[PDB]
Amino acid sequence: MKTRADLFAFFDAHGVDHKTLDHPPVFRVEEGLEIKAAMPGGHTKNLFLKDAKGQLWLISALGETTIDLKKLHHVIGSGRLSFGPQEMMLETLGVTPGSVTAFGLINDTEKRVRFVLDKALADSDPVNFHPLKNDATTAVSQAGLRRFLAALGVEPMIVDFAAMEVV
Repeated sequence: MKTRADLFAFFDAHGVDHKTLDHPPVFRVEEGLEIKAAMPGGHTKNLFLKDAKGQLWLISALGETTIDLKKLHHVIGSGRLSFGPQEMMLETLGVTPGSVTAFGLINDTEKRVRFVLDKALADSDPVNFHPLKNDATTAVSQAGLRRFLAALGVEPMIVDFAAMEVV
């Protein structure tokens, strides 16, 4: 529901530094080399999940982190995890499949989505996410990411995915 301009206006009001590279959507490793070279820091995958108890989850991780979904419920204290329905992704994050992003939390006005943050991503600086669509990548400092989450009242559950521990 919120546009990219709404997101950047929210960033500016809350001190979230942002630098955006517009680019064609990336599917091949060949074109990925170019975005990673142009945008230092952590690059991400973002999974919209729904658990067997009905809770919606968003996991943001480094692209190279393996999320063992089938065993993650024992770590985060959820029901067994599945991918969340596309309609709820739109309703709660304002994005479509392929454009999932932690920045979609700006759309979760009723706080339906619990946020899980990869510890290796929490330690990265800067970090990179889609600005609500996969035809751009936006870099924010780690401090900016924390300002963004704090402004939304989102406290991340920080997960070491190698040790499968909340840290």
